[PDB]
Amino acid sequence: GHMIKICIAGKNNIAVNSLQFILKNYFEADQIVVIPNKNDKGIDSWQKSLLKFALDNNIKIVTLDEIYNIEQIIFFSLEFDQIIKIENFKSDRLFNIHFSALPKYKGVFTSITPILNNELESGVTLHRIDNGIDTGNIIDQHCFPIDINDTARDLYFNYLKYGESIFKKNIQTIINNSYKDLKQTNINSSYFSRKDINLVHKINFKKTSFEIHNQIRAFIFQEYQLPIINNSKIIKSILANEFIGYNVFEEFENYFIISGIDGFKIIAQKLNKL
Amino acid sequence: GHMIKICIAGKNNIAVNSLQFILKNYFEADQIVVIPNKNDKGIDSWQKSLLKFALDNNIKIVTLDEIYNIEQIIFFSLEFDQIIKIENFKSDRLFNIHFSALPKYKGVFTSITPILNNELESGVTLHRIDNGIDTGNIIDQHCFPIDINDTARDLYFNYLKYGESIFKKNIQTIINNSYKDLKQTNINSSYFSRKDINLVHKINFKKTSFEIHNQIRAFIFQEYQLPIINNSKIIKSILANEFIGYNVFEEFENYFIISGIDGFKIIAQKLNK
Ligand SMILES: Cc1cn([C@H]2C[C@H](O)[C@@H](COP(=O)(O)OP(=O)(O)O[C@H]3O[C@H](C)[C@H](O)[C@H](NC=O)[C@H]3O)O2)c(=O)[nH]c1=O
Ligand SMILES: Cc1cn([C@H]2C[C@H](O)[C@@H](COP(=O)(O)OP(=O)(O)O[C@H]3O[C@H](C)[C@H](O)[C@H](NC=O)[C@H]3O)O2)c(=O)[nH]c1=O
Ligand SMILES: Nc1nc(=O)c2c([nH]1)NC[C@@H](CNc1ccc(C(=O)N[C@@H](CCC(=O)O)C(=O)O)cc1)N2C=O
Ligand SMILES: Nc1nc(=O)c2c([nH]1)NC[C@@H](CNc1ccc(C(=O)N[C@@H](CCC(=O)O)C(=O)O)cc1)N2C=O
Ligand SMILES: [Cl-]
Repeated sequence: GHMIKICIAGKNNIAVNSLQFILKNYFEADQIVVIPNKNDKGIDSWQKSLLKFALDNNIKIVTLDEIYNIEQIIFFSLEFDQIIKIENFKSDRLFNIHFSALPKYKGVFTSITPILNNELESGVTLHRIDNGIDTGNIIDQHCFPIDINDTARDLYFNYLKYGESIFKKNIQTIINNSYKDLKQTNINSSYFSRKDINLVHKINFKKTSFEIHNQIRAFIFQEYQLPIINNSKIIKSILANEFIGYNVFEEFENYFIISGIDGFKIIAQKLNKL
Repeated sequence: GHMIKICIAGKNNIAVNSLQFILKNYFEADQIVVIPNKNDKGIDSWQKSLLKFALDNNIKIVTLDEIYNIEQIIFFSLEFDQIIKIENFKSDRLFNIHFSALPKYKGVFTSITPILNNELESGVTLHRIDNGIDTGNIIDQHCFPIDINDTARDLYFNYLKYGESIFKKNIQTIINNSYKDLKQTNINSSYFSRKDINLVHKINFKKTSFEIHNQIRAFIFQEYQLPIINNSKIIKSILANEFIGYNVFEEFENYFIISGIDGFKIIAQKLNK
């Protein structure tokens, strides 16, 4: 049966680089379809455009409706924006790479939520798609550090890097259908929705230096927003082990020096610094 | 030097039982003074009164002002309610047992905050008192599990048990001034104040079963409050690994059946009243 073997649905460098990899190594253009996200305008910007790549390489753009009845298609979500209902699909080869160490941080804004909840590590997880949000059985996972001064943007670029890597690592077993999976546990499972995160974050300074630093850097992702302290945008936060006294807060031309209830030095750099 | 060797400041069975231990094993009444918390009624309630125990055993009740100038006094806070300033004291022998696994969960409501933040363990920590809140150097720590269906009350009674034990384990080295300590790390340090916690918790059901369960059980401490769902108080939450479908919520006479976005079964048992 069908001409079409695989759909890449989603966006950004992970979708494009994964598509490029399958086109290189596994499938021809006329065996592939893509479903870009709704906001993809076909322009390479701070991320590559999946729509652009498809148009440039002669790969058909489709809707979900067009692929539901396609027997045995591999459906791969790589930052895809639409919740699927699995019973729509004839095929049960439905996979996602989620940007967290599941079962933690299901849902959205995963470059923000682990930092804001004081994690020292995150991960990428390849899993089956079921009808819930990031709830399906885990196939592989790679965990990696959130370095102490990483911003949400830095973490997102690590997700793209390690996510592309885990795709390449696992795709052969998906294609031959010999992969193994395990149910997610109930314990440690967590979830955040768009509503749970106010993107204009008001910092609670009656917190430890680690928590104040995490509140700042979790919102540093300049293409979307920067945290504002005393009507200044912040581009970087640096947390030191140096004790400087409790509850320090001082504004300078290029930065703030801050400490919380445990007195460790934070330098919050203003965007205006040359 | 001074007749007075030690001050026990605080409340509840950890303070009473630790005081009893030192009276039995180390110091006579005249060597000990006590500073109860402001709210000590001088009667036993669901915990024993430190004030009553001191009075019954001929131990003087004092204020901070009366102990500042006592050379070499051991000041030991066991659930004490007043922030001290270390430069007030001649002595540098100032100690506390904090009900968390420091550096995590500095501050208050520590039977609530670890559960609410999805922890699987907590601890008790013996540390030196410095001028910040639970920030001084760590002398000893004992960590222990938060079992999956434990409530804030169950957690508190574990703090009392393990806190009393860590007192007994370390007190001789404290009296002999032979203990070792280590500064707290900056990383992992967290802190909650009274304003951070609304004790009338409104549950967010757009969460995992583990999160909805933790929101419920974090506020189960019947001496103070129980969480309310549709005008029923909840006395126990039970989380299973049985999948029952996503986003279940059904009310029955004696319990609710609930699941969150990942579909695992919670039974939230109503208080029998
Ligand atoms: C939209 C937006 C994003 N960001 C940051 C944080 C967020 O983690 C990162 C990527 O944003 P995004 O592409 O909208 O993805 P999220 O991390 O919210 O991931 C969710 O949406 C994407 C499109 C997928 O549907 C993804 N699917 C699940 O596996 C879902 O978790 O940019 C902001 O800082 N501010 C913003 O306003
Ligand atoms: C007052 C109150 C308490 N509780 C619970 C949670 C709290 O962790 C537990 C014990 O309450 P608490 O005796 O006021 O102590 P906290 O855990 O707030 O500890 C703080 O206060 C005590 C008096 C000490 O100052 C303690 N000092 C530091 O080591 C501080 O952390 O009862 C309620 O559920 N509801 C309430 O209304
Ligand atoms: N069934 C299914 N499960 C998945 O885990 C999944 C898919 N489909 N499709 C691709 C991607 C979709 N990821 C998402 C995640 C969240 C929202 C979302 O709209 N969240 C809303 C709440 C939605 C709701 O409550 O119904 C929000 O405001 O956060 C959309 C797509 N994904 C990958 O595996
Ligand atoms: N200097 C000092 N450090 C301590 O760690 C300490 C003491 N004193 N004294 C005994 C106990 C006192 N613990 C506490 C903890 C918090 C509050 C309190 O009122 N917290 C307020 C915030 C106060 C503030 O911001 O200054 C709140 O609303 O949460 C009081 C006593 N304690 C044990 O080692
Ligand atoms: Cl110290």
